[PDB]
Amino acid sequence: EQNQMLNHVNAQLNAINSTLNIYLPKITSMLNEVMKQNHVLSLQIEF
Amino acid sequence: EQNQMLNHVNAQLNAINSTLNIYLPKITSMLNEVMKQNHVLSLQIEF
Repeated sequence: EQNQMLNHVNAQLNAINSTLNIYLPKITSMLNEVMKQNHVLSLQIEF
Repeated sequence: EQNQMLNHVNAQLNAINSTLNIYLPKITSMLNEVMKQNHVLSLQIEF
């Protein structure tokens, strides 16, 4: 019982944790693009 | 077998979880900067 439950812990956590690794660089890039776009809006307002 | 698989679980999860700890303060700082920049845009529109 203990080893198979631990294998279940391994597979569930590794799969969710790899999913988190995939998601976070998307968030960082999107925020950088938002800040750049806000900078473009500032330049348009100065125009 | 069980101990080495548990060591693999420890190393994979600790490495991913430290990576998440590195990523999240960047997201919080970037959001604070975006809100500050939106405030700057509001002041420019009031001008």
